[PDB]
Amino acid sequence: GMRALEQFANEFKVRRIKLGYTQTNVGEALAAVHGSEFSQTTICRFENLQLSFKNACKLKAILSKWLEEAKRRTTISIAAKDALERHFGEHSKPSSQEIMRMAEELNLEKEVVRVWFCNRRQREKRVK
Amino acid sequence: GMRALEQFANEFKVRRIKLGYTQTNVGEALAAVHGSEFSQTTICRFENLQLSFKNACKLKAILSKWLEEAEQKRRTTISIAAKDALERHFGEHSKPSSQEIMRMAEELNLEKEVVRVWFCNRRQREKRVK
DNA sequence: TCCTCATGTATATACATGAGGAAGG
DNA sequence: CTTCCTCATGTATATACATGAGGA
Repeated sequence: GMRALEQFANEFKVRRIKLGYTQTNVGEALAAVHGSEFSQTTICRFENLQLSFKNACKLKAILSKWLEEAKRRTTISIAAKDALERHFGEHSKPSSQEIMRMAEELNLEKEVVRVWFCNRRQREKRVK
Repeated sequence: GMRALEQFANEFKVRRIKLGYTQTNVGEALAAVHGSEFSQTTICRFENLQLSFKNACKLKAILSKWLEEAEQKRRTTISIAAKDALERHFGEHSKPSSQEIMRMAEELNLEKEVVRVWFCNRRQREKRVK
């Protein structure tokens, strides 16, 4: 069923990260239950649920076996991101206090917002 | 000038493929003669010129010399226009006959196999939960 | 001949990091 | 001493092209 699949893919990611694992580490560690390793891509597809229902469920089993047996990237939402980009056009170099205010309203950490802004600037300076 | 910059990145990608290297291999071969190994990401940024103008000139000096001493899968890049036609056709008829596929290939100058797989993958994504 | 399917390898994208400079006044 | 930049290039994760095995 979809609801237990969605709920699981959500929590698997939560657990995977808290536990220090990289999509590649996990795909490579599955040989302890599966007899073979899965690729980085595969684990991404499962977490993002970019597979067939049949496929995703099969994996949900393998991966669950592994789990009980067993910077950290911050994903910025498609609401925060295109709303940071809306703050950039206004001013592309907010000062110390404003980046803190933005982190506050977006409940993110001062440092991911800071680095996003620095990165957005590098983008402007690129050739193509 | 930049005109020469733009044309080289382009001809670097074509000569890479026709020789047998992948972006990953360029970074490795570029270690045997240059010392340090560049990631795949860097090689990709270069070809796509997703670098600062200065950076792009530095890399070009390195890559320029290597490519000519390099005279001793095979992914296909599908253009933005090719992709535009492809999905227009998809929406008209999702599963083309072998004649049709062969025609779109001749029309876009791609191998019949590339059009074939492009259709299959496109159908396969719509069978996904998300 | 060609599709479906699971899952891979080649690329492109989003988030990081380290060294080295600016200036508080 | 601190605190936020620029800049070349990094790693972790997302995407696009390809494979091979069986339907049948």
